[PDB]
Amino acid sequence: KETAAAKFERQHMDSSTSAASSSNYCNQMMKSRNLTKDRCKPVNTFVHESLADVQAVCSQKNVACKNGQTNCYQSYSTMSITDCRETGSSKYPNCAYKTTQANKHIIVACEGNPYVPVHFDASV
Repeated sequence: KETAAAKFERQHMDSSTSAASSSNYCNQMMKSRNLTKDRCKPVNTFVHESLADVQAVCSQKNVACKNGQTNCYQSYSTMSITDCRETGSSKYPNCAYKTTQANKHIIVACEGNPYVPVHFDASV
């Protein structure tokens, strides 16, 4: 089955765009990345940086995840990200999202060897 590292990349990386180009970014991305397949994943962040820059956060500022785990890390730098949140009218299978662009630090949980992001915790 899909590794947690692969799933991170599928759910959160978007190195192909510098930012969200239209209000439909999230509708399109949530669907194309298979996040609406079974249910409407309620919230999702996409990171518009290279994979290596994102994987490098696993060696930046250690910080405790929302859930208390100590394998979280805050990027030293701000990063371009897109926040996706379901709209009030979102209804499976017709999942719909509000697209919000921003530049903020990211916090991810890392695991393995190589030690890579495996969960997106927050943007700050």
